[PDB]
Amino acid sequence: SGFRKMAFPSGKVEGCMVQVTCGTTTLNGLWLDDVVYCPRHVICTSEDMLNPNYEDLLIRKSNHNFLVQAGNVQLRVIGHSMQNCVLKLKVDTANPKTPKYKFVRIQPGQTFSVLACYNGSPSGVYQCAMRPNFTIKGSFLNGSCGSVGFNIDYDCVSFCYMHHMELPTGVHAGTDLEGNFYGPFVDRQTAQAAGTDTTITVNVLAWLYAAVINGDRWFLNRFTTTLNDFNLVAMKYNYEPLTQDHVDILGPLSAQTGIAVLDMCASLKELLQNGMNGRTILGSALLEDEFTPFDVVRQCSGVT
Amino acid sequence: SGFRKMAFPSGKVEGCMVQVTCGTTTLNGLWLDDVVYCPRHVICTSEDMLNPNYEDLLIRKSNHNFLVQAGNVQLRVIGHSMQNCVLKLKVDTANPKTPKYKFVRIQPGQTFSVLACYNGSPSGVYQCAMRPNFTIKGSFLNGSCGSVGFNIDYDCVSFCYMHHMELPTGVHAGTDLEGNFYGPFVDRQTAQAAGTDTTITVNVLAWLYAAVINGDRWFLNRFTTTLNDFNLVAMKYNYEPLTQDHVDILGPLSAQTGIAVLDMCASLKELLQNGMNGRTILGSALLEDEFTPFDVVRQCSGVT
Ligand SMILES: *CC(=O)N[C@@H](C)c1cc(F)cc(Cl)c1
Ligand SMILES: *CC(=O)N[C@@H](C)c1cc(F)cc(Cl)c1
Repeated sequence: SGFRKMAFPSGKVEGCMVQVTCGTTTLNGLWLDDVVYCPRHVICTSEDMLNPNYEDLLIRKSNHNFLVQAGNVQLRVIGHSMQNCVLKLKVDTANPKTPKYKFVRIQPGQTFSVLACYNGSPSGVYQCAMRPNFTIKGSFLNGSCGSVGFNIDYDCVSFCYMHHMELPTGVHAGTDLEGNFYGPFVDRQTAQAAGTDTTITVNVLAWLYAAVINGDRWFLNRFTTTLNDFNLVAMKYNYEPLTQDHVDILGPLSAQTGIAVLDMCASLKELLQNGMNGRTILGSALLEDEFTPFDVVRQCSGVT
Repeated sequence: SGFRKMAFPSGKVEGCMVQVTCGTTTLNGLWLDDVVYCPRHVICTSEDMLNPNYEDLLIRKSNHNFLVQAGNVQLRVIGHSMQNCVLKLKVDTANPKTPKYKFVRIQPGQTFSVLACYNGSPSGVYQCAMRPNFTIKGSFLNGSCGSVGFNIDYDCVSFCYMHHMELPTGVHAGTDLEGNFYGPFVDRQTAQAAGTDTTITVNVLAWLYAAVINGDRWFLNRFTTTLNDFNLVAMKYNYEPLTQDHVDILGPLSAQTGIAVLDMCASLKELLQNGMNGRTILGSALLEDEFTPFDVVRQCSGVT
């Protein structure tokens, strides 16, 4: 037992990290098969970032201007193209460590692991969720651009995020591996503000089920509620509305614990209205929302 | 910017995980060079665990009774020995993926990453601290025995923990890689209780410095204190006493932020006495103590 914010083992992704340099700008790239993916702003100077015309800046770049280094060895770039906000650099060598992979575009509320990298070298791994305002709260310093987010289904890595930028409020924005930003963000040094960062209700419920499985049961109340009644309280507290799709996904946790989904909603409603009163749940003094129902099942069952 | 509970990239350790089976008992082993390390209770039945005599149970075991599987291939065991609470199985093949490594015995308050494994296969990675009562609060299910804790200094893995057991209160106990338990725990199914789980004061201070670096400054107060005065409050709140050695280690964070260590102690004293008043620091409603001063420096500087 015990419940931790756990990331996927990062080895399969570490084997894909490379350094990409264009002129004086260096960031990370993801090398899968014979293609290196990286943020297109690798072609920009600090001045270019204020109002970049990427197609125009790219005209001044040839294959030899992109320096790709894997470990301490240079890869030969034989092609390059821009797809949305990412560049795809075709190299002459397939990555021998390419895992089985997919590119997926996730929904808000979904979680993933980030392998933060600098100069193509991994520094650490942590667990994130795509916030309902399409930002992530990561840990990214200058040069972390190009670090990726992913999930693993046994031996298949599903890449869902590539880091591009930090908003003036310190939250993060990036794209899927097709180069499309999550949310309305653009890769430009212009002030962009995030919308309301609401709480991912289905994830808090999943985490309350993890708490019961792990022996933290004090918050269990004697009430039940309905979706409509719960959602009136969710709205007041800036929680995401709960739908029958979320109730369906919590079914296995409801089955394992014998606690009906709506009863757990009623316990959450009381926690929102009464607060924690200085108590903790799974060592947290706030309601955690960065575990999906699948994450809780996975961690409580021991999937490898 | 942003500050996350970050684990070391786990690839170097994933390449060392194997499955060890003795009779009907299966757990994880760590394969480094031509030796596989695993908890000695791999030789026990459930009945043996109530009062095991390990030297006696080991007399009934030969090299061929230990089945070691790396991926889906069997390793040949050519020797075996018991060192404290671990078995060392000499195999005929050196692990080709053996990273540069050391075995270290950590002090309470020190943090490390755990690669939780089942059947020799990695399930996830998370960050722990050795608690002041020599337990860790991990996430370990049946079969996680043998999973290891480690730190990385660039390309050298320092293994500090091997998981052995869960106390009846759901906290975890294990050994260093020489088989010596942290704390007073024994590898027997007998009720063993943990001592006071005090808060690692030097780590909370480090995390308050991380909060200031990352823009969370509301808790900064207009006071200072002395070590003796602070420690009177630390004692009352079950925090570890702060020594000049801890002040010395916080020096670089004090230098980077311009906040004297004793002034940060005074801000922590006010947080202990006043509480958070419903506010958060780095997204937490409690004072986090599982980041050392070195972890904060590393994460805020981008070490790979
Ligand atoms: C990774 C990162 O933060 N890159 C910087 C240079 C940046 C700034 C900016 F205004 C927009 C983008 Cl996409 C990237
Ligand atoms: C990894 C684990 O929990 N192993 C179990 C079988 C166990 C039980 C016990 F009472 C003592 C030890 Cl060391 C291990």
